[PDB]
Amino acid sequence: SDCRTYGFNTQIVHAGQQPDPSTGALSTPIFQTSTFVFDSAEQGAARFYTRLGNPTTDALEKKLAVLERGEAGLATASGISAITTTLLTLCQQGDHIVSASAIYGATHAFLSHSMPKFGINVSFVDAAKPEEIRAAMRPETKVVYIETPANPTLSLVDIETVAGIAHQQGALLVVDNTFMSPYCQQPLQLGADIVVHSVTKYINGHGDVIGGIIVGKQEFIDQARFVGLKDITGGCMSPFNAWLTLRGVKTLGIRMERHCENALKIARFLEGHPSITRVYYPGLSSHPQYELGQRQMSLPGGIISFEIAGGLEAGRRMINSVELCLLAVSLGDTETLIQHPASMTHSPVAPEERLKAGITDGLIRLSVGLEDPEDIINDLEHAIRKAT
Amino acid sequence: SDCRTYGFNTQIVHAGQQPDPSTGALSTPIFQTSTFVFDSAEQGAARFYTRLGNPTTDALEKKLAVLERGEAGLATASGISAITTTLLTLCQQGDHIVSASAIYGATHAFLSHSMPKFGINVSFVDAAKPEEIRAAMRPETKVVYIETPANPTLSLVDIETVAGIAHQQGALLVVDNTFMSPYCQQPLQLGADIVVHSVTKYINGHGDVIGGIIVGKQEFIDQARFVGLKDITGGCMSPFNAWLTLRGVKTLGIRMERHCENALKIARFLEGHPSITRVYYPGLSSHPQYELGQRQMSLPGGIISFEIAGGLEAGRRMINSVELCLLAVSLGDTETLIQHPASMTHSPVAPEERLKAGITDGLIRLSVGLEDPEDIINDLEHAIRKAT
Amino acid sequence: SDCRTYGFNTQIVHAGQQPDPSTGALSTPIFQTSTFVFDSAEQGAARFYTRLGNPTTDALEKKLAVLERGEAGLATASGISAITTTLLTLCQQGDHIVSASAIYGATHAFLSHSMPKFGINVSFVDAAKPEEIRAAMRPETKVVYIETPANPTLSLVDIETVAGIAHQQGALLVVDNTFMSPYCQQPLQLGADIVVHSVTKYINGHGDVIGGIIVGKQEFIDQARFVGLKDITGGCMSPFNAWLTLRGVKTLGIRMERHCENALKIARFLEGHPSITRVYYPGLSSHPQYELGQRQMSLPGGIISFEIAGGLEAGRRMINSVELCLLAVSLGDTETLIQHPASMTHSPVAPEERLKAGITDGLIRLSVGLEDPEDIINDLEHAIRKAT
Amino acid sequence: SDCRTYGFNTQIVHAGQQPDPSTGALSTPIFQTSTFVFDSAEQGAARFYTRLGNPTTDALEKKLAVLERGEAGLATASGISAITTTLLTLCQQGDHIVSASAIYGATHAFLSHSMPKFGINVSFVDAAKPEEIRAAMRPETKVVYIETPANPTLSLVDIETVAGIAHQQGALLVVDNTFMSPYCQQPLQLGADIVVHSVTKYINGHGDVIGGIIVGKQEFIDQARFVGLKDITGGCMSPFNAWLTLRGVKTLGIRMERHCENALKIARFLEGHPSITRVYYPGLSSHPQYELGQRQMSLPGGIISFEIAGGLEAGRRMINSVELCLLAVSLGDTETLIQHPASMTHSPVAPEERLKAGITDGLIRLSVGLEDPEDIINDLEHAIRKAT
Ligand SMILES: [Cl-]
Ligand SMILES: [Cl-]
Ligand SMILES: [Cl-]
Ligand SMILES: [Cl-]
Ligand SMILES: [K+]
Ligand SMILES: [K+]
Ligand SMILES: [K+]
Ligand SMILES: [K+]
Ligand code: NA
Ligand code: NA
Ligand code: NA
Ligand code: NA
Ligand code: NA
Ligand code: NA
Ligand code: NA
Ligand code: NA
Ligand code: NA
Ligand code: NA
Ligand code: NA
Ligand code: NA
Ligand code: NA
Ligand code: NA
Ligand code: NA
Ligand code: NA
Ligand code: NA
Ligand code: NA
Ligand code: NA
Ligand code: NA
Repeated sequence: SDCRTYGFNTQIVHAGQQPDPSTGALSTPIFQTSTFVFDSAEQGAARFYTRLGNPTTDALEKKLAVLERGEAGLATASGISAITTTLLTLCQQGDHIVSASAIYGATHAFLSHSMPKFGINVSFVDAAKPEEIRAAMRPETKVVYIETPANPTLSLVDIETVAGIAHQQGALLVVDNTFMSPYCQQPLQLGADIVVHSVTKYINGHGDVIGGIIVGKQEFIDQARFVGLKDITGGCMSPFNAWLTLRGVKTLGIRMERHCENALKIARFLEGHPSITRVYYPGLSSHPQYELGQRQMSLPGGIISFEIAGGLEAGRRMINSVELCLLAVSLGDTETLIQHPASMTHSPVAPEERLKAGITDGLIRLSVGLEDPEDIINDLEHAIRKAT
Repeated sequence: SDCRTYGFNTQIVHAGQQPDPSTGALSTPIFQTSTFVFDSAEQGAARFYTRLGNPTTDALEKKLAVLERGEAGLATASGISAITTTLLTLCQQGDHIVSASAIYGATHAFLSHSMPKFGINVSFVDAAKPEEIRAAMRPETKVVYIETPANPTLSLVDIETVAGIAHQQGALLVVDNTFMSPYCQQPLQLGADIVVHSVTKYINGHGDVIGGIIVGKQEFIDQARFVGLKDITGGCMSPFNAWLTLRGVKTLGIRMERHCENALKIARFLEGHPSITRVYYPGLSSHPQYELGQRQMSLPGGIISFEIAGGLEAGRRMINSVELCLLAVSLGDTETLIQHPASMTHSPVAPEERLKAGITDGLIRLSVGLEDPEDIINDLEHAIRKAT
Repeated sequence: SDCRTYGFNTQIVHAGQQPDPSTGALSTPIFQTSTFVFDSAEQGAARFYTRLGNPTTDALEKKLAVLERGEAGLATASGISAITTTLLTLCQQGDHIVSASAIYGATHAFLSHSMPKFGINVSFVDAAKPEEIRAAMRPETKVVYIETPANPTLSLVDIETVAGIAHQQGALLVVDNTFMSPYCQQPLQLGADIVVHSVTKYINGHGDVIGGIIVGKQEFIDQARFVGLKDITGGCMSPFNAWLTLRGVKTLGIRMERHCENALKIARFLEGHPSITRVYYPGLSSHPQYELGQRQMSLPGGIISFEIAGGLEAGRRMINSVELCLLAVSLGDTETLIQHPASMTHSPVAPEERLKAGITDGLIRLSVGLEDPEDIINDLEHAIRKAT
Repeated sequence: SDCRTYGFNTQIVHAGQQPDPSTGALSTPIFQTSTFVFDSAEQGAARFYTRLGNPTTDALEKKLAVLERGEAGLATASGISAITTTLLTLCQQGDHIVSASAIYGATHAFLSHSMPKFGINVSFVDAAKPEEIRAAMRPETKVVYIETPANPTLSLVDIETVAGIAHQQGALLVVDNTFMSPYCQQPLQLGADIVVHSVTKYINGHGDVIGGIIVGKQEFIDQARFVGLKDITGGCMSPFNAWLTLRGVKTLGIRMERHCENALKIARFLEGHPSITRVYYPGLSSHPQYELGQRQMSLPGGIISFEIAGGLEAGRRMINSVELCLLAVSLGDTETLIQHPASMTHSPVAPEERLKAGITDGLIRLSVGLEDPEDIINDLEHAIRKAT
C-alpha cells in the first residue's frame, strides 16, 4: 500500500514511517549518529546514509512531504534556517525578491538587511493586494515570498491568485505555512512552489523543539540539501529533534481540531465583550477577508489578536492579571500563551512606528492551547475586568 | 573561585558547569525547550532566556571559551555552520578572503562557489608559505582563513606568523582547530582572532553528534549570535546535542592522550614497514614542519595518513582486508576509522586531478581510536600483508 | 492558583508543571542526573533532591495524582513494577490477596507463582461477581486486586461495590486503571485506595515508553517509595522516560476522545457485519454490564475484541490480510494494533485451556488508533472479506 | 572476527556493538520503543524483539558480559534492582543467604528487613574472615553475597577463597563489583557465579544514569530476565539509559586509569599529611590486605577514605572549606566528590552505633575524579589546613 492514498489523519500517523525492518520496532529508531560505515571500498564509492541525510530525519521529511502534497522534504535547525536555506539556494547577487511586508520579524531582518549585503534586492509590498506584488516584479525577480495568515492582525494572502501572478512573470512562490500547518492549509495545492515551516510551532506542538522544514519538488529540495545545507547555512536538524517532531506531529490533527475549536469559542467571547474594541480572527465573519479564508483554510486557526480598551497601560495590566495564560512570545504550544507586543517585544520601538506596523498600544496576541476553553475564557474575563 | 585559574583537566571537567542552584542536580539539566516564560510585562520588556540562547548550550559555549582562552563561545548545528555563520557575519559583497587551499571539502565548496555568488571574492593560497598569504592580501581583505594540521598529508600552518601578517594588513585570522581540539592547540593564544570547530570530531568524540562551535571576542560572538545565527544561517544547536557534547568533552583530555599515544605507536609501526612508501604524521621527525609542530602543538594528534605500495588497487585491497578498523569518512571517534580516498570519496575525480590535490592512488587516511594499539597494528599488518 | 480547581483538560496540560523558576523554560527540564550536590555539611544533613526522587519525575507523579484525584504519585520502570512495588510493599509472608482472575498475564504470573514463593497466598475469583470476592476474604487478606475493563472480552468490575466489600472486611482495594486512563475512569473517586497504571499504554500513548505509575494516599506512597522502590524492586523510572511521559500525557484528553470516537464507529461496523459472530465493546448496548459501564466510565474506551466466523484459521487469515492495522501485542498507541491470541500469543496453549480463559479460536483484539476511522474500517472489511 | 579474542580496550570500545546492518549507522541506534511489530501471525507465534528485551539494551548486556568474561548480561533500572532481581530470582521462603556485613546501605536494608519478611533468612558475617562465611552456612544456604572493596574503610574480600568455600557447601557466590568495574576486577574469573553492578557509578561514569547490570551464566540470566524482571521486580532499564551507558562505558579504560593514577597521588599526599590520622586506600602498602589487593585487583581504585584530626567538627569544617570537590553521596563520576558521613548521612545515627559500623567522627570519603591531581590536592590541603 501507499500512504498517499489514505485519509489525512491516517497519513499524519503513518506517512514516512514503518516498523523497523531489521527489528520490528514500531517507533522510528533514533539514529543519533554522526558516522555511517561502509562494508567495502566499493560500497563507499557507490554511496558517493550520508550525513547530509539520516534515517530518522528522512522519516520526518517524507511525512511532511506527504502532508503538504509535495515531492520531497528537508528538515532544518530552525524555521529561520528553512527560510534562509531556501532563499540563499535560489538567489545570488543581482537577483530580486518581492516579499510581503507582513512577515515574521527574523525573516524581515534577513530580507531587509542580510540579503542586500549579498547583493540580493528585496521589495516589500502589501501582499493582501496582489496588484502590488505584480507591480513590484522585475526581470530579476526570482521569488515572491508570502506568509498567511500574517501578524499582527491575522490578515490573509490569496495564495492561488498570487501563485498565478508570480508564475506568469517567471518567479517561484514560497509560502511560510507555519501559522496553519498542513492540516489547515496546503499552499502547494494552490499553486505555491515551495512551503516552509517553523516546526517549532504547531507541527511539533509541544514547545520543546526548534526546527524547520522545507517542502517542494525533488529537483529543488536536492539543491537545498546538497548546496543550501551542505555548503551555505549548515543548518541541519539533529536526529533527536527530528524524532521529537515525528512524535509531536502524530497528534497534529487532533491538536489542530482542539486549538481551533477553543479559539473560535474564545474569539466569540472576546467579540461580545464591551471592553474589547476589536477582535482579529479568521473564524469571525467580520474579518475583512473572511470568504477567502473559508476557501483557502480548512479551519480558522488557533491564534487570535484583540485590542483592549485603554491602550498601553490597559494591555500591561491585563497580561499582568492572567493566572492561567502564560506570558511568552511563542505559538502553537499545548499551553495557552499570551503577549502584549507594545510593552513586551516592541517596547523600545517608537509608538508612531509601532502603529505603522499594525501594532497598536492595546493589541494583545493569544496562542490558544488545549486547556478547557471555559478556563481560558474565565482567565481572560478576570484579567480584562481588572485591567479595564 | 574561577575555573580560569585551574589546570586544563580541571577546566575540561568543570568550566561552564556547576550544580543546578535550584535543585542541586550535578549534571547540567537538558533544557529541551523552545519557549521561555515571563513573570510580568516588565520582565518581558527587560529581557528584550531568549532562545537565541539556552542554559544547556550556554554551558557548552562557556566551557569551550575557557578551553580556547577566548572571551565567548557560540554553538551551531554543524561545523560547516560554525564556519559559514562566522564568515557570513564578517563579510558582505565586495569583501575578500584569503584562504588556505588545503581545507575541508565543504568549506572549500562554500568558499569557491557560494561566497562568489554573494559578491565575496576568495583567493586560495598555499598557507604553508606565509609569503603567499601576504601577497594575496587586498585592501578589501577582511579575513585570512586557515586549517592546521590540514588534509590530506597533515601539513601545517604557522599560526603565530600568519596572525602577524594578517593583522599588519588589517585582517582577522580565523582558524579551524577541529583536528587538534583545544587540548592540543590553542590558536587564540598564538594570535588568531576566531577559532571554529566541528565538535562532530574530537570535542564530542563519541560519533553521535553533528555540531560546531565558534570562539572569539565577546563583541564578535555577539554579532555572530544576534545577526549570523538569528538572521542569516539559523544554524542553532539543539539543547540535547549541546548536552551530549558537554558529556563527550568531559573526557577530552584523557581521550586525546590515548588517541595520540596510540597514533604515535601506529605511525612508527607504519614508518618501519617496507610495504609503506610514506607516512604523514606530525609526531615523526621526518615531517617537513616537525619543529613548527613541536612549538605549536602539545601533542601530534590522532590522525595519520600513509601511502601503500601498489597504488589504487593495493589501497582498495587493503581497506577491504581490515577486520577491526571501520570504513568511514569521519574522524575523532572512539573507534579507529579508515578510508582510501581515491577509491571511496574521490573515485569519480580524474586521477591527475586527485594528484594535484595531494591525493595519490595509494593514500590511506586513519583516524586512530581508543582500542589497544597492538590490535590496531595487528589489523593493519594483516591487511597490508594481504594487499601487497 | 491551584490546578486542582481547574477543568480536566486544563489539568492534563498544566498539573504538576510550571515554568522553571530559575530560567523561565516552559518545558519541564530533563534532569538526567544521578547525583545531587549539597552546599554544606548542614544542607546534606538537612536533606537526609535525593535520587529516590527527581524533579522531572516529580512533575509526572504530581500530575497523575491530580488526574486520579489522589494525594501522591510514584513513577516506576514498568507497569508490572508499579503493581509489584505496590503489592510487595503491602504484603509479607502469611498475608493473603483476593484477585480477579481476569487480569494481565504478567500480573497473573506474579500472583500465581511469585507471591506464593514468598509465603503470600492468593485466591483468584470472578470479580464480575462481587459475592465471590466477599466469600474469598480471610482474616489475613490485605488487598483485593482488580482490573476493569478486563481482557479478553472487556468484562467489567463494579469498583464502588467491591471497594465497599473490601473495606468492610478490612482490606485495601487496588485497581489497575491502565485500560481507561484517568480521563475515562477514576477508581479512587469510587472508593479504591490505590490505582496503578502501565503508562506504556494510553498515558504516554506514543508507543515509545515502558513505565508505570502508582497513585494513592501520601502515607502509602511514601512507603512504596522509601521501602518498595528503595529496598525491594529498585524499579525507578528514568528522568528521560518521565519527561517523555509528561510530553505524551499533554494530549491524553484529545487522544482518548479520538480513540473512543473511532472505536465506537468500528464496534458498530463490526456488530453489523454478518461474518463477525460477537463484538465485545462497552459502548455497545448488548454488553452484559452496559449500564454499569455507563455509570463508572466516562467513555467506553479504545479497545475492542471480536470473534470472526471460521475459528482459528479464519483469524489467522484475517490478521495476515490487514494492510493498515499493525500486528502487535501492545495497546494505547497512536497506531491501530491488532492481534489474534490463539495463533500469536497463546499458540502453544492447549485449545481447551484457551477456551477456559475466554480465548476462543476466532477471537481478535483491536487497539484502535488515531487514523481515519473509514480507513480502519475499510482495512478490517478487506481482511474479513478475504478471511471468510 | 570475535571481540572475545581482542584486547580489553578494544573490547571496551567494540564488544556487543557493530554498525547497523540496515543503515550503516555507527552509533548503536536508540530503540526507544515499547512496541515491536510482526509481519504475520506466524512470525508472532515464532517469536513467542520482545520487550523483555531491546536491541540497544542487548548491546550493553553483551558488552558487559564480554568485559566480565561471563556468558550473558541483564540490564536493570538501578543497581539495587540488579541485586534484588538476582536474589529474588534465586531465593524463596525457607532459603538462606550468608552476606558480608560491610555492604551498601540499600542492600543491607533489603537483606535485613525485606528478605526476612518473605521468609528468606540472612546471616551477616565479617567477609574479610572466610572462616565466618563457612561457619554461617546452612543446608538451606543458596547464596553467599559479598562486595569488594567494601565501605567505609575499603576492606577487601578474597573472592577466590570465598568462591571455593561457597561451592564446596553447595551455594552460589554473588559479587557486587561496582567499586572496581570489570576494568579493575573480574570476579567470575576468580570463581564467582554472578556479578552485579550499579552502572550508576564507574561503568556509566558520567553522573547522569541510574541503572544496574547482572552478568552470569546464560541459564541463570534467562531466569533473571523471564522470571525476575518479567514477574517480580519489573526493573527494566530504559533504552535511552542503555544507550547513555554504552556511550559512557566507551571511555571506561581511560577513565579508570586516570581515576586510579589521581587517587594514588592523592592517597600518598594524605598519608604524608600530619593532620590526617589514617588513610584507607588499597594502593598504600600499609593497607591490611595489601597483597591480596595486588593479586585480585589490577588497579587500586578511585576511592579513598581518610580520617581527619579533630573528629566530628573538624570533618564538618573540612567539607565546608573545599572549593573544587563537590559535596555529594555518589561515586564514579568525572568530578571529584567528597562526603563526611558522620555529619551528612549518618547524622541522626548514635555516635557509638556509627563507630561499630566503622564510621568514625572524622572519617571522610573521597571519590577521585578526572581533574588535575594538583588541583584536587591543593583543594584538600586548603580545606584540611583550615579545618585543623
Ligand atoms: Cl480542551
Ligand atoms: Cl588503548
Ligand atoms: Cl481520526
Ligand atoms: Cl587528570
Ligand atoms: K514568535
Ligand atoms: K570527514
Ligand atoms: K499487552
Ligand atoms: K553512594
Ligand atoms: Na527513514
Ligand atoms: Na514553541
Ligand atoms: Na537536516
Ligand atoms: Na486601546
Ligand atoms: Na474542551
Ligand atoms: Na548555563
Ligand atoms: Na564523528
Ligand atoms: Na546554537
Ligand atoms: Na602506491
Ligand atoms: Na593501550
Ligand atoms: Na518538579
Ligand atoms: Na505501547
Ligand atoms: Na521512579
Ligand atoms: Na469462530
Ligand atoms: Na476522524
Ligand atoms: Na543489539
Ligand atoms: Na553517579
Ligand atoms: Na532491562
Ligand atoms: Na578525628
Ligand atoms: Na593529570
